[PDB]
Amino acid sequence: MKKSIKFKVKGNCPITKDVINEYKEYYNKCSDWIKNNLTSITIGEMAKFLQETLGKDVAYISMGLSDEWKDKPLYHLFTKKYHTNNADNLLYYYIKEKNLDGYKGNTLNIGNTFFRQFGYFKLVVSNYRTKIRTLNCEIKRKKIDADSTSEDIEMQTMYEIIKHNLNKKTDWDEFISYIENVENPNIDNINRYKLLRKCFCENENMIKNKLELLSIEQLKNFGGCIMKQHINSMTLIIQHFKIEEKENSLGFILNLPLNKKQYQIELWGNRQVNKGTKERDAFLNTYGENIVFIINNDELYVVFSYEYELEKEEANFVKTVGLAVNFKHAFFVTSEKDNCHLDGYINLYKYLLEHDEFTNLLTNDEKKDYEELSKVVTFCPFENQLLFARYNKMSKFCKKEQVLSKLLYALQKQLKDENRTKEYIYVSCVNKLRAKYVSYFILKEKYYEKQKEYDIEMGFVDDSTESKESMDKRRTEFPFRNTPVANELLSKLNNVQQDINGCLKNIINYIYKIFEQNGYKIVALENLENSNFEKKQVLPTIKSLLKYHKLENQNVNDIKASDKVKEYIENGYYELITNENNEIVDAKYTEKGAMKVKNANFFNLMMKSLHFASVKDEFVLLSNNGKTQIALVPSEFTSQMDSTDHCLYMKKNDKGKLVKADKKEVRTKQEKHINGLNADFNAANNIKYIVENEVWREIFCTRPKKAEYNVPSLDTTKKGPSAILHMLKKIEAIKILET
RNA sequence: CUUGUUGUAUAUAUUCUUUUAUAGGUAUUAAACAACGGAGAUGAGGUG
Ligand SMILES: [Mg+2]
Ligand SMILES: [Mg+2]
Repeated sequence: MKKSIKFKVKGNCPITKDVINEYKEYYNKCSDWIKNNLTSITIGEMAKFLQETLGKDVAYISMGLSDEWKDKPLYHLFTKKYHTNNADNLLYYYIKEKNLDGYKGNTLNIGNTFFRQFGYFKLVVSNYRTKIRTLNCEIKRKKIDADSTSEDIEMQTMYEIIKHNLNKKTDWDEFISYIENVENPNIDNINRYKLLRKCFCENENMIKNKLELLSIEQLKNFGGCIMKQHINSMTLIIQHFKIEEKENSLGFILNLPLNKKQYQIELWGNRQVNKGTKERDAFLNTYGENIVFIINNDELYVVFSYEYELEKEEANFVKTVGLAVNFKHAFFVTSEKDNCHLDGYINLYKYLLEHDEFTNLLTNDEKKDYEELSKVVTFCPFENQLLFARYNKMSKFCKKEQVLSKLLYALQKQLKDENRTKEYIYVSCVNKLRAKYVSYFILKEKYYEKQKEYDIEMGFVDDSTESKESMDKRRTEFPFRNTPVANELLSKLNNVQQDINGCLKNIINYIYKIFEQNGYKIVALENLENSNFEKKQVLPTIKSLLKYHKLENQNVNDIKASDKVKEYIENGYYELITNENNEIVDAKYTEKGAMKVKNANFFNLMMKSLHFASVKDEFVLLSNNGKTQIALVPSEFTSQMDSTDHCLYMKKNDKGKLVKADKKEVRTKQEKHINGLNADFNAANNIKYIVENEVWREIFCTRPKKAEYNVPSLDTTKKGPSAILHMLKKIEAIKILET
């Protein structure tokens, strides 16, 4: 259906930076008003004032005084239930007849409806509507006890809904069922959910009104929708503009009518819209009405929107592959075995094993691990532990990161000289991804250090001498984000992340094209989500070590907080400085501990930065035009089931219910499953079987209706975790775990 | 108009940057292969 193209202007064009600046100022004032009145103002007062001023009884004005929306907050004009155009007209005429946007014409005297009613106000309404319909609040996990106020209980009651989607009584009951039926885990967490159920269904509607009220309050604090100073775009609706191909050129001409005057904007051609292609015909035959103007690095751009027909193919089920996405060791392990059958595939773990400068520093365990990986089809030999040796000068794993990097870069030069460009781009983007992640870490932790300096220089100290009422205001009135220094770091981070995204797309394109050019009609990923990531446990901070753990006053001989804290004291993580009482009053972060926290952060930050949960979206996008199709498998039990015999190990408690075992009851310390296989090779094989096997393909893979943009050919079922457990049990996917 | 954006050089000069240092900034210098539905500048941790 819809689709965009962007063009650049060549030379003469009346859309200067001042025009976009004026449009941006109008947008920002209007959206600032809407932000400041998202909830305080009532729709009823607006409609009554329109009754006072105009007096008409049109549909939108009548809907303002209807009993459904008479006293609801203004933000309901942006929800799903409220009629769209009625809200548009009501809000528009309210702002207009009060001159709250401050409109005083424009530079080029564009039509008032095309610049104000259908322009920046249209964008403001569209953007606020988009956000409020997908409100995403964020709350912390405060410890829940019997002694707590209703709000303290409720805040965590709303928290669990946010993190796990427990809107319904069914959603809670299917959740308690799951936890109690694996390993018989800690009773304390189950007690929490039981208490919340005693407090969730008690006040369901109140909780539902909350997490909307709170979500909006978390929207008027993050700035709402105020266009960021680096963007500088401008969207307009124009009625009779035409676009024609430039004469004797691979360009286009825009015939924009402005101020009743027929202008002419010269453009450059896009290779997207190159001559003779179907995309050029579709663009020129059916291009929309909305035009966007952007200033991107001191240059102007035009965005149009045309409509096309996608011809996405359908699932074939002849040659399938599962891709496990595990960031530890290789980024992309498949279900395939590296029998040198894939065309245009370079196995980098095999390349690292032929050389001896590498396998002379590797212990007997590491040799077996690397040689097990080298037998399978892997991709992007990211080594999170080795890569951290670049940042850690005193690392035990240094001289391994130097040899690894040198050998990889030497292979890159060899690939350049032998002219294998497909693999050359892959390896160069691998090297640059590894270096750019270190750059991202450097810049993002300079961001955090600078933020801490800013907090302790603006009086945002946790030790505060001001009212908490003022602190929240200033945290919003002058946050770190708006400061000039942060925009420098955020710009550098945007450049680095742009390189990261590009190199990641090059690697993903490489994998997809290898799978497509060999004949793999389906690629089965998993419905991975930010909950499927195992984050390394960061050490307790300075604040938490003394205050929560009550270490602020106790002797070294006195260890009552926890045993794990005592283990942290055993290693040189904290430097506990004794006071005159020989009990720890001042605490430190030791350089060993400082570099431990850095290792934890270095591993954890790979989730969002390297798109842990978006390595399926790019694969789907590559299938919108390719021949390989993408199948999403439920992100559970795939990395917990024996690949040789497809069964979930389960143990019989003496109570008498066959229940699954611990996630570590099946994994040893090494990345080897109890079936004697690499964990990722196990997980990848399981993924494929849930597609290869037709019965399992119908049980968990719910086929969408037809081919659609941005949609996999096969999707996971909507059944919850406990439903998936029982259905496998109902088909005898069961193995007794002989402990 | 060999035409737009992004990715991809471990390139020459560099009394530039440790806030991109196996990389960037400024001068250049060189190349094809790709993708492109506008895009993505929102939080770093502890006992669960
Ligand atoms: Mg770049
Ligand atoms: Mg280029």
